[PDB]
Amino acid sequence: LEEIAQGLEEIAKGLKKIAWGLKKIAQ
Amino acid sequence: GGLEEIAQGLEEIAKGLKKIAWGLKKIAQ
Amino acid sequence: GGLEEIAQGLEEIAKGLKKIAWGLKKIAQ
Amino acid sequence: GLEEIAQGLEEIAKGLKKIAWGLKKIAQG
Amino acid sequence: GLEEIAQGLEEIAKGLKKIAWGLKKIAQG
Amino acid sequence: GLEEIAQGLEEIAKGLKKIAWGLKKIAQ
Amino acid sequence: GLEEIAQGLEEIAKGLKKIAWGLKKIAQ
Amino acid sequence: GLEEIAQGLEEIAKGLKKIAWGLKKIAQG
Repeated sequence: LEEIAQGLEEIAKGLKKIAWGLKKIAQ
Repeated sequence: GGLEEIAQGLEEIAKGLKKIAWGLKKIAQ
Repeated sequence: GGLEEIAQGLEEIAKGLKKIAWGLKKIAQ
Repeated sequence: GLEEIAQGLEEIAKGLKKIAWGLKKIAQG
Repeated sequence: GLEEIAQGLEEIAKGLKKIAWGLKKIAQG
Repeated sequence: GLEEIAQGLEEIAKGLKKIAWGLKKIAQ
Repeated sequence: GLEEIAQGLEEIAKGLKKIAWGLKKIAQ
Repeated sequence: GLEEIAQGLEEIAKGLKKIAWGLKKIAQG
């Protein structure tokens, strides 16, 4: 369960990076 | 560098999925 | 060109993987 | 939980279709 | 070759949508 | 809805073949 | 780079296939 | 079924990494 929580956190951080990357692409 | 950041984000998601896979594998005893 | 489409689609995929991940967590619990 | 997974799979499908469009454009220049 | 890959992704997308519909049906149970 | 899941798994396998052949084309 | 992206998407599809099959085996 | 889900997640992780490398290549020209 602890390792699942960490993985869900890493996924959120990655989605944020992708969001910022798409904004940079469109600007 | 927007493409580089999307790449890095995909790697971070990959790492996270692997950790979830490890957790589910433990649930399987 | 098509690079914008690919980047956009990869974000959708990533978002769908997040939902799948949380859905599995809810089932494991 | 199972419904969330399904919604995630549907979002992955949309993302794949967007990627398909990007490749199709690249294929045509 | 890009057109084939695009078509393949589109085909996987439809299969994922069909799988998704199936999970929602089981969820309703 | 087990029949729809089986059909989707088959659609994925079919799509997975088209990607393999497209990769081969690009490889050549 | 396009080749690598295609290969990765092929791998994702294969993994989603395994996930779907597992969920199916769980419901049954 | 839980093990197969974990294996599928791991395979997805591997595919995500390949996509990132392809994005890094395109970003470098």
